[PDB]
Amino acid sequence: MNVFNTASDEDIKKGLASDVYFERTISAIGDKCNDLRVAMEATVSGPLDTWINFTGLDEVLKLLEGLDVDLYAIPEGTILFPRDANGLPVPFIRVEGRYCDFGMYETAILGFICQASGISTKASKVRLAAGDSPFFSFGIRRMHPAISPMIDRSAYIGGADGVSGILGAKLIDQDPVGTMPHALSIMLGDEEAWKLTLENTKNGQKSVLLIDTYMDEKFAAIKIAEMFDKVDYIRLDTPSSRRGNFEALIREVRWELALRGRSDIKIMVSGGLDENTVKKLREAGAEAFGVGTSISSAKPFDFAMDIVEVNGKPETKRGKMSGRKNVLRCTSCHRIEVVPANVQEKTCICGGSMQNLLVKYLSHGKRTSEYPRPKEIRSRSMKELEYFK
Amino acid sequence: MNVFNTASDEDIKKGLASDVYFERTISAIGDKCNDLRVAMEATVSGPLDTWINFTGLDEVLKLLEGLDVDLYAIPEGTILFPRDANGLPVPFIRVEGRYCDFGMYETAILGFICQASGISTKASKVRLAAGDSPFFSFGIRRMHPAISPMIDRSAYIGGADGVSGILGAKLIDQDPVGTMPHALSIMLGDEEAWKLTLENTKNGQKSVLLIDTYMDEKFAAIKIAEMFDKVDYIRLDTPSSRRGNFEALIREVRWELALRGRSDIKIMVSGGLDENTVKKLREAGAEAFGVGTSISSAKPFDFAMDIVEVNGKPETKRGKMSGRKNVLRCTSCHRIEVVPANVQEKTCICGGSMQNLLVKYLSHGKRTSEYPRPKEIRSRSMKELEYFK
Amino acid sequence: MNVFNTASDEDIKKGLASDVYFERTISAIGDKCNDLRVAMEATVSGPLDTWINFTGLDEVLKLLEGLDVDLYAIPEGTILFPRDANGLPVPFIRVEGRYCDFGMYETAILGFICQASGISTKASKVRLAAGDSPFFSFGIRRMHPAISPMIDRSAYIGGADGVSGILGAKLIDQDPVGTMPHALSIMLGDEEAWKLTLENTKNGQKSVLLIDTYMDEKFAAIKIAEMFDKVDYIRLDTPSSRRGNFEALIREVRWELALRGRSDIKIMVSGGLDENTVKKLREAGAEAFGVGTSISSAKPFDFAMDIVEVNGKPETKRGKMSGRKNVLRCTSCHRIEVVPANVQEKTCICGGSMQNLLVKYLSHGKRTSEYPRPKEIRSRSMKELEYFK
Amino acid sequence: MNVFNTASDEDIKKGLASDVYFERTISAIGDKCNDLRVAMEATVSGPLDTWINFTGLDEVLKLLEGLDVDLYAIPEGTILFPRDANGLPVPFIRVEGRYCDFGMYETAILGFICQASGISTKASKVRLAAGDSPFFSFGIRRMHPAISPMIDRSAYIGGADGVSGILGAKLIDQDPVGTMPHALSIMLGDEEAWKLTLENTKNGQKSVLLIDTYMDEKFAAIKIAEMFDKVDYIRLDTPSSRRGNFEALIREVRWELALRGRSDIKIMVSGGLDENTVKKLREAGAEAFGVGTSISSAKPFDFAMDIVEVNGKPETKRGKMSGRKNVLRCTSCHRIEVVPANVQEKTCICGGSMQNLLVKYLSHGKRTSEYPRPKEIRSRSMKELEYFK
Amino acid sequence: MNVFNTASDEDIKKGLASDVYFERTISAIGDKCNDLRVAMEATVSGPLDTWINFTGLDEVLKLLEGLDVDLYAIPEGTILFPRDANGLPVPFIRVEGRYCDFGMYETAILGFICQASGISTKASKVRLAAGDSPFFSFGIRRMHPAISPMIDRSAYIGGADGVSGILGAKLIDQDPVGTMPHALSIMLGDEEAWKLTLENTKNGQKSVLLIDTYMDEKFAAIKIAEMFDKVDYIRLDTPSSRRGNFEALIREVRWELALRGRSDIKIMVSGGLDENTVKKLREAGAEAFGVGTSISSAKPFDFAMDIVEVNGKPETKRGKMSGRKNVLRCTSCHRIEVVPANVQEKTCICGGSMQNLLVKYLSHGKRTSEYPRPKEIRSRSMKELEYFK
Repeated sequence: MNVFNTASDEDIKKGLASDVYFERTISAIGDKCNDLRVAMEATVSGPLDTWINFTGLDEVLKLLEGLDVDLYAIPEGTILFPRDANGLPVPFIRVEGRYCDFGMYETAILGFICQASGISTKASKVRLAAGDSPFFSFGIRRMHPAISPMIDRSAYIGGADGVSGILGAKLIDQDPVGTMPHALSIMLGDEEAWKLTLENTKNGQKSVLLIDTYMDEKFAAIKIAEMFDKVDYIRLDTPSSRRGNFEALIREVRWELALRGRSDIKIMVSGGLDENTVKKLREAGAEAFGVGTSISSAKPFDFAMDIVEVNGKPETKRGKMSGRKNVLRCTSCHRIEVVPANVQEKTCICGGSMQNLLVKYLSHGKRTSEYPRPKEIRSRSMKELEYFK
Repeated sequence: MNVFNTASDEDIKKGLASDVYFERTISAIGDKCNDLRVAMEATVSGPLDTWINFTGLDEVLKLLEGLDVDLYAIPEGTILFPRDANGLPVPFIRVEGRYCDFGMYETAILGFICQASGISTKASKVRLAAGDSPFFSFGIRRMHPAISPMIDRSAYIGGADGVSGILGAKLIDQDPVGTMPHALSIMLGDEEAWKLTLENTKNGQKSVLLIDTYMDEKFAAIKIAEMFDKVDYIRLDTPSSRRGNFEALIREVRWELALRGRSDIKIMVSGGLDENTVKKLREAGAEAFGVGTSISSAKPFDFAMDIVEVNGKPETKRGKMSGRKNVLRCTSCHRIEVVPANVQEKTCICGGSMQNLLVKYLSHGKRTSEYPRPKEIRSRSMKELEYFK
Repeated sequence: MNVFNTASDEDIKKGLASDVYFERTISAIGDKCNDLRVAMEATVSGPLDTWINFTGLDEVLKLLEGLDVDLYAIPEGTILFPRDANGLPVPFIRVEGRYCDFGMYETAILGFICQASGISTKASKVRLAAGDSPFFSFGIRRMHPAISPMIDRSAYIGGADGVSGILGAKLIDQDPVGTMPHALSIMLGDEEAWKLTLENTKNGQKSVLLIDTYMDEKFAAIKIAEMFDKVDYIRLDTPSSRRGNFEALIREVRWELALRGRSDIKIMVSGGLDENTVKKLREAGAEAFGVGTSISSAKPFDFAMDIVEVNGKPETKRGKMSGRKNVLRCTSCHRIEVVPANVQEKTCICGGSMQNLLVKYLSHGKRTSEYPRPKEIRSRSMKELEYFK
Repeated sequence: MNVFNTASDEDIKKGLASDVYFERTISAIGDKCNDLRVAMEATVSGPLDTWINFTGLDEVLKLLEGLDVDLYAIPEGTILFPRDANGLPVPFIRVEGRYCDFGMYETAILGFICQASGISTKASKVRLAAGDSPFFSFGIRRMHPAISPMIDRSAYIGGADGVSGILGAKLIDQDPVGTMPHALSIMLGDEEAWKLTLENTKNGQKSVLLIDTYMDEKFAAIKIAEMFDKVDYIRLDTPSSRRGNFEALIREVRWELALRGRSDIKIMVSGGLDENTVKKLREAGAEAFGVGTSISSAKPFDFAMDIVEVNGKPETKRGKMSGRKNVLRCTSCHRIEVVPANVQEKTCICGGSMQNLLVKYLSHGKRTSEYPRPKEIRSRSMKELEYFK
Repeated sequence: MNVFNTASDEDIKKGLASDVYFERTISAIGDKCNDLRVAMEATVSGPLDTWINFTGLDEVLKLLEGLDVDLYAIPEGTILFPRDANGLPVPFIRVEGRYCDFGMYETAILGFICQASGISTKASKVRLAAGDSPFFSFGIRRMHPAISPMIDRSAYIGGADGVSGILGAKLIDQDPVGTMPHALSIMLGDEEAWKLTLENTKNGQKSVLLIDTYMDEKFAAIKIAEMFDKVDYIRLDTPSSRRGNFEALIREVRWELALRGRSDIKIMVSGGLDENTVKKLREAGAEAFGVGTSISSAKPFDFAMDIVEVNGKPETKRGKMSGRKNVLRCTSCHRIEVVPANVQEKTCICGGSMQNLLVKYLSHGKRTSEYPRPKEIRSRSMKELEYFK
């Protein structure tokens, strides 16, 4: 109940950010509430034709922390398929406790992991495409502002070297990234715009000049070469209508510059990019990418939360597998096997043993460890993305 | 800077929910700030192969209200194509003032209208498919909770008869919608679950029994017919794996019921639906629909905000059209023509005259009128969706 | 001229099962009949984008046996392409004699080999898909009863481990295969149906319980696990409408059983299967398959019979190759070369020599050997199917 | 147990032409047999994207006649969709009695109607394509001889003007159709072949000369025009390899003939034809067609027989609709509605009333009427095919 | 035998521009030459899925004129399908005489009509797309220069309002068309280039300024508007790489101009155009088009010349129709019927009678009339193209 159409932290914590059928069902259950102990697991119904970079668990802990519940989960940043080596649904988080004690949080738990995971996953695919070349999350504009930080966060953990949102950058503990906008060029003109941008380019930061405002990218690049010297990057955001063959243009610009002994000037591109276009543009000569919508508005995974056990006995609905389970992964070839919770480790054909991946983060509402900061998590993600090409 | 990875109203209002290049550019502009008066228009770069149901303007006013700026816009709920009758980009909102006074809000303005409009638009398409049959927004779970209300809001204005989010329902001033979950059936069993659900079904509300938890939809329907009498709806959420031919199953269930003199029991469906599946299921006999992801995670429109004038003179970048403009619509056949702002009305071939559609909502930061509540807006949308089949 | 619309053995033998143009042409030829000695070869016009498992020759001998004619042929069960290594049409059977003496049998000879070969061939493809897992022919129902045995026969020789037709099973000298039908479950109910089926399951035969009649496959499997112990297979015929994701369901059922220490219970599937679905279901966990229509109604090969020689001189029509020929096959890599009948063997590049494959089965109407029983033939087929993956 | 791999009428009547699970289930049921009265309906699971020309019921009566059972059915020759106006499965035959009394005939009943209906239906589609031009069934060769008559029968009832099988022709009470074969031309040569064929062309029968044996169709037609006069048809069976553009060739031949004042000679075509090719060739000038495989080997409909009632109470499996039903058809626009058996007629929006279509053919095993001969049935079919273009 | 690799008029006239097999066959025929009188017709084997605008006959007369031969033909500019109303090949030219007298010209006759007709036909399709807007042939560059005039000729007759080739323009008796090239802009710069172009724009000719050399089309258009006044057209040839959305750019430019009261300036486009792109660009605002390759390099029709009669008797090869014929066309609905040459007129169902279209142009080598100049012919074409949309 604030200014904008959002739900304050207070609200989501009180369970106001949920489907009423929950408080209504809990309520209708009444006195039986106390005698209903369950274990719910979250699995991905969503896209199964792709691996996933798990993200958003941090928020789940910030929510369940305090309730009398045990919470097991796969570490954020982990990368794996939604189905194990044998097509079994893999559980990403498991919650134990009185149904009534946390049931009203089903809506928010899913929300915290669905959208976030789609984002970090898309980022990861873009990471692979970008190679040793840097790319930054720039899409918060195409989404609601209230969540601008969780997006940059996930995008960062997914592989984005930098981020343009103030709040999000603050969240990941890095300086926001950003270059001069077309606005500056329209108000002052390229000449002044560039000059202003070069003068106000501070610290160990690389200078970048937007050149597609008034003139043709090609001649803008020549003019820039013969007018300013210390310029690290040239950025092209070229309007859809002008983008006949972006790849071709990139080569034209790079040739023009080298011919004038300015091959030292690197080329950056932005606007309407994804794994595909980023890979092709890089192969054409781009060394920096600004990725927006494709990441920030990445379709969410379809996570579902289901009671998988009642008062110690395996119980589920149609389409789900009853019983509490663990997720074993080969410390090598990264083969995964979903097994009943009474099986901790196993022998994986490839490099030794299979150890459980589903870690316990909350015991009786108490954090069982200190939660990693974004940098650490993405550091993990990057190691993990190594196994997928 | 709160508990979850979100941006408080305080934050977005201070301009903390934005790309730093803005505060950095404004700043680099310095003293010139005062002498830079501009007019920016927001147009849709996004999908042009579809009309759009504009939404999220309310939030924009809540943000710009107070700054020395004039704001013109198309009323939320309005339905039209992103390109006018002649392929000209239509401006949805226009802002006038000192660039520095509001420039840092570019990120949030877009965010407030991009995602929201995609949502209400998708809802609208589902509305057309649903016909005189009701459908409800149930997808906040598949998205981040912090925005659960703006989603239900837009989904409602787009055509959704009801909504399941507590906060969102509160926002639109309606009771949240909701039926018994599989959870209840798994914990207590159908028999008790149904009984509990029928007893706790209050007020002028229709009873609805979830029947796909344990048994086959078909026999669950027969059993229900011969065990309880006052039951308004039977809900089928049938697991993907079981959904061989949902349409066929719907007929089976309806025939089985009629044969036992219970054709009075209506059928409701939910889970993985959109315009297409909702139209086919309705034709098969469904009279109520619960729509989730397809709406709540609807891809955002790619709105772009561009300076279209500087200190009274038409000025823009490549790919945009300079000058302030008005959006005229035929009070009849609904033909639209984007024209220069010095043209208020015109003669439209079809039913009389073309009147401006772009209304002025803020004058010097002051609201020029009282803002419609959700119900009113959707009431407008529905009239407007009438013109599109 | 019997009860049903079929042709008795008496009839086909008298030449009543044929196109009249034959008896009419023979007749119109008159006295010249005696001086018309020809050699006709049967080749496949039909699908050339697939190999074929020859079948139905046995019936041809039962027909031509007794007439003054020499008959050469490729052994049933042989597997090869319709075109040799050089795209030459391969002759499967060759008949020598007075045109008038056997000409009226052209219709029945083709019929005996066209449909049968399509059947055994389809079975063979299913055999490859089934792997070391058993599958049975169950499709006679989808075809005319009068031929129910020749179908099971061919299906068996093609690779089917068992067969459900009484007559056909008798023909191949094996016990018919069969499990309890939905009918039993509908009349008595699962509980009694299963019990009855387990009690009446005799000899060294595996018990199999149909579980998709009333309840969900998943819970039917659990219930069965906790009610009966000595149950070899669980059969799922799941109705199209319920078969959302058969593969997924198979895993659900297998997991549910293993969790309850009943992974000893094997899973069998049936209904609407072919090479494709059988391969995917097996990979999902199925160890037994019941295949119907796809085999029993397999499209027939388009065999054509053509006079390839008249009174010792090479003679044919357009589209055919004149002269009597032999079909040489490499005793190794199985390369085939159609050559003129005066070439018995040759040197095949790969493993030694190429020996003739076209054997003489009838000399002056007299069988030149004892004809193999079905078991022997399929034993040959299986060796031969080994060369095709 | 006869010479060929077929099942004698004696056999199918004793129930030897069936899946053993039947006699085994009946048997296992024992004494309960007497107290098990059921009603089974046959519906089409098969292709639902096409109407069907029902055929093969005659054989079903010849089988059930004598048993204490009531049999209702839709008249052979009737043409309708497998799903009624509301997507409800339409029952083609219904059988009432003690399950044990007729259960073992499930296999043969389906077989008698599955394959036959596919055949007559395909014929019907070819009928529509052929227009006022005649076409004949010539495909028994591509199928097993034992069933050669039931094929010609169904093909005839489906719309075929004539038939080439001796037995089948006898069955429908018409003279077999037939023209001179390539064999005659290869043995004697065109010149003699034609002469022989013209001389032995008797009664009110049209002469037809096969011309694609040795020479080019074009010149064969010219030669024929200038050598013989009374020749009704010229037949072209042109070998696949020679059939570059059959339609073009047809025009060439027709032009060549007209130029030589012999446009009186009609053109007939044969070999590898179906609805499509027959329609295109007719439009090119063909006035007679010989259709084979496409009809005789037409894929069978997937009919399924299911107990729909036990001892007076509605009972079925998943995927089926319980209760006995009638099939009402509008005596006008031919709209169909499946309704519960206690509803005989109804009011159809279009031309008056909807009368039941499911007639009772057997009462206590006794025929309730005289069964139509093929000619009558096809006479009905043709009236009925009128409603489908 | 001249400088370039071409064949002088002298050469083609001596029969040096042909396949040797001709002079070699004529020669081998020897004395029989005198007694070999034939009639050859030219028909289109080529694309039959399109009508054709006949062209190049003029050249055929210039070649056969003088030989003792009669030549009948369809007038250039005539538009019709290669197959008549009944799929009969339509003869475009017919030649009568001693085979040896003109046989060596088969190669050149085809060449004169094949390529030319493809060109004029493609032009015609572009004409339809261009509407009341002018388009000019500009593609001779993409083809060999020796034929530059016959291309412009055919392109003109096909519908092109103007032509850029000097020789070709001279041939059609019109002034060549042409605008300033990028070359001028690169050497002098836009400013000077435009000025020079406006000053040297003479007579009743419209001024046109190429604007895509250095700057963005958009700003080039604004700059031009505010610097020069009397400028009829602005031409955009926009480089593939820059042509992101040509249609969008066209609107941008037109809006920019109108906003500055210069909507009087028309827009012209060129480079890589055909029916499709010309229709879409016109709908976007283009009023002038320069079409190149698509027309000048239009695939040639596959005309074939065949002896259709020898010494008065109908004679041909396989795939052709013997006898001399006339081509009748309905003076109304333009239905065409190929009929034997002894049929001059006929009754056409639609508007009266069908008159012969195949006119006699040469009698004994003597022109039977004065040949139309290009303007007249295209005047005819345009009337005729009216009947095809």
